[PDB]
Amino acid sequence: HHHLANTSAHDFSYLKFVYNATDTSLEGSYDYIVIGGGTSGCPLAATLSEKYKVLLLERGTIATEYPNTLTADGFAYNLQQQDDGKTPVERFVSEDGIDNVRARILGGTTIINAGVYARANISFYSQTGIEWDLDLVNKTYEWVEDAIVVKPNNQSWQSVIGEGFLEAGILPDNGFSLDHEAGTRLTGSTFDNNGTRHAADELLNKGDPNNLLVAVQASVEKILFSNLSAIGVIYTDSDGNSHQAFVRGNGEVIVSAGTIGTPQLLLLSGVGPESYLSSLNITVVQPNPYVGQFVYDNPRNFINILPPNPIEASVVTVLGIRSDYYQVSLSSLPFSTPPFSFFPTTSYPLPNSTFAHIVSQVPGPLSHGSVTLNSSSDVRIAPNIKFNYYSNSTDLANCVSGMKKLGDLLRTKALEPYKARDVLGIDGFNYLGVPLPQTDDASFETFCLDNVASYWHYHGGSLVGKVLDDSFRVMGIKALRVVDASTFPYEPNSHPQGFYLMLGRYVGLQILQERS
Ligand SMILES: Cc1cc2nc3c(=O)[nH]c(=O)nc-3n(C[C@H](O)[C@H](O)[C@H](O)COP(=O)(O)OP(=O)(O)OC[C@H]3O[C@@H](n4cnc5c(N)ncnc54)[C@H](O)[C@@H]3O)c2cc1C
Ligand SMILES: *[C@@H]1O[C@H](CO)[C@@H](O)[C@H](O)[C@H]1NC(C)=O
Ligand SMILES: *[C@@H]1O[C@H](CO)[C@@H](O)[C@H](O)[C@H]1NC(C)=O
Ligand SMILES: *[C@@H]1O[C@H](CO)[C@@H](O)[C@H](O)[C@H]1NC(C)=O
Ligand SMILES: *[C@@H]1O[C@H](CO)[C@@H](O)[C@H](O)[C@H]1NC(C)=O
Ligand SMILES: *[C@@H]1O[C@H](CO)[C@@H](O)[C@H](O)[C@H]1NC(C)=O
Ligand SMILES: *[C@@H]1O[C@H](CO)[C@@H](O)[C@H](O)[C@H]1NC(C)=O
Ligand SMILES: *[C@@H]1O[C@H](CO)[C@@H](O)[C@H](O)[C@H]1NC(C)=O
Ligand SMILES: *[C@@H]1O[C@H](CO)[C@@H](O)[C@H](O)[C@H]1NC(C)=O
Repeated sequence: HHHLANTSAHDFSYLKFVYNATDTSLEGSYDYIVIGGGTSGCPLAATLSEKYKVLLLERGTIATEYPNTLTADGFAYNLQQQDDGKTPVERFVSEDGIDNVRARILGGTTIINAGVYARANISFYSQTGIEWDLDLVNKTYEWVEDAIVVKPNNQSWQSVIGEGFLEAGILPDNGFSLDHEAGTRLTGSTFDNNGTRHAADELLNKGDPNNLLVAVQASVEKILFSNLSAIGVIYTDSDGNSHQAFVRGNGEVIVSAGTIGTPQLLLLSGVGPESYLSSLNITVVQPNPYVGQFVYDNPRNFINILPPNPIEASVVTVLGIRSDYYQVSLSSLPFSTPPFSFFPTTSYPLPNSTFAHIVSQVPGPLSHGSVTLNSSSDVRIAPNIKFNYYSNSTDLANCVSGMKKLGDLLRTKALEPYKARDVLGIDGFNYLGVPLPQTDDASFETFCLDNVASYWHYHGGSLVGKVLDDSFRVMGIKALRVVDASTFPYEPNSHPQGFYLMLGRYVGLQILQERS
């Protein structure tokens, strides 16, 4: 941990090579075009710029425009803000009926997220069957962590929850560790100890400023194609005017537009299921039955306690990890207006005093759905997304196990001081919303199904093995890759930003190696 970042201002030095997409002088030929300035896309673009000319295209603006994205204290504010089409949080509702969000800003979801930083489960690499260069993976985690990851200071509520997880049997005690391993630990954070948010945009500072250009408010609406090869993109600016840019020689287009954005853009560009695209009168460039298939959202289930004495607000740093459930708790100020998707519907009761949100995440999940187009032409119209929560009975069984463990946690001496009534039972807590039921699995199953929310860690839609090869290339198409959370059908860990930050640079290094 010698290499971890320290407290420091958010580093916006990279703004010297950030330009409005209205600037037609950005149009032309590049070695690489990266679509989506997010978690994977920023480190990918910075890495390729070490040697080659890169254009990074991001549909959102710069985070300085929304200062509440730059502090831990601003987390709920960004979700509370109405979506006017320009804000950093884009609201959506899955076809299941569960409210959700994605980012629309340079730095992507790292600019709006809950800051938790973890390295992938070390079993993940061999589970994928990809021939990873594991030494390089680790160097790459260190390259991310040196810029934006701290060892968190003590926070009273996170310490209470960690003592509770240990008492409840979530063993062993791993102390401070970046690694996804069974037991209870303090993990890293991308909020520093002064509350400053650090994010993927800062990895642009590691790019070569002579080689990297970033266009913001660049809405990429189509991949252009030629042996079938990607050659370029069409993007529009904030005034609505169109622009073109191309790759040259042995260069490549990489889509880093997220679980939602990547499949949407491939489908709009004619890459996807042949009879589906034909149904819409979209000319098929490359038939692939899996584009926008195998889309996953790990369920979040939770209870809320209202202690009779105020608790200190925290960011999540203490994790209770089992193979079948990953648990945390956030302590928060009350909410005067709903932070969209924090609770899964807009009619949920809001807390009027300090509260602990006590959470369990289902691994995998095994349930999957799809991204499909709403508009056959307009990339600014959100696609349809369905997750099919709890369609797979294993997911439901694992939520029941997680909920029973949350019962154990509420029964600890660690949590006893936060009860309203000093009675023997967990009914001595005051709850916001639905409490845990009791004994028989059926009451737990109903609880899991009825009270599900998004964990916000959705993934899939452009999977390795379905849409991509083991080098992240789109099968059948030259000079086209995908690097972002669309690429895997299971989580790398409880909190995947660390993995997708690493993956952007790692695939960049693989591209530069493959090319030399
Ligand atoms: C509210 C919330 C809290 C979270 N908390 C945590 C946490 O604490 N820890 C953790 O590990 N994970 C957390 N996650 C999950 C994690 O942050 C994400 O899974 C990860 O950041 C996804 O990275 P990505 O590169 O796939 O997508 P993104 O980072 O969203 O990047 C995609 C980018 O592409 C841009 N874009 C999309 N379409 C286009 C287009 N057509 N043209 C141009 N640009 C386009 C988007 O604007 C965006 O900037 C959280 C997620 C959310 C939503
Ligand atoms: C953080 O501070 C320590 C000295 O306390 C130093 O050893 C280290 O290099 C600093 N880290 C970074 C990434 O700047
Ligand atoms: C780009 O320029 C337009 C005016 O042509 C302006 O309305 C918009 O806010 C600018 N965007 C950024 C990100 O500077
Ligand atoms: C990579 O780092 C992890 C800890 O994150 C360590 O357990 C593992 O042994 C390292 N692998 C290699 C090949 O260095
Ligand atoms: C902490 O952040 C604030 C901005 O919120 C800044 O005024 C202050 O200088 C920072 N503290 C340290 C110790 O760098
Ligand atoms: C596709 O175009 C054909 C005409 O070539 C038309 O008959 C059909 O209705 C169209 N379908 C859609 C969904 O536009
Ligand atoms: C680590 O990942 C593997 C799947 O490859 C799984 O067997 C194991 O349960 C995971 N461990 C935890 C603690 O999540
Ligand atoms: C587009 O989205 C809305 C929900 O946002 C839905 O009611 C409508 O049916 C969708 N249209 C298409 C063509 O899928
Ligand atoms: C649950 O998903 C797994 C995929 O790992 C599959 O083997 C199992 O058959 C699925 N069950 C249902 C009901 O789809």
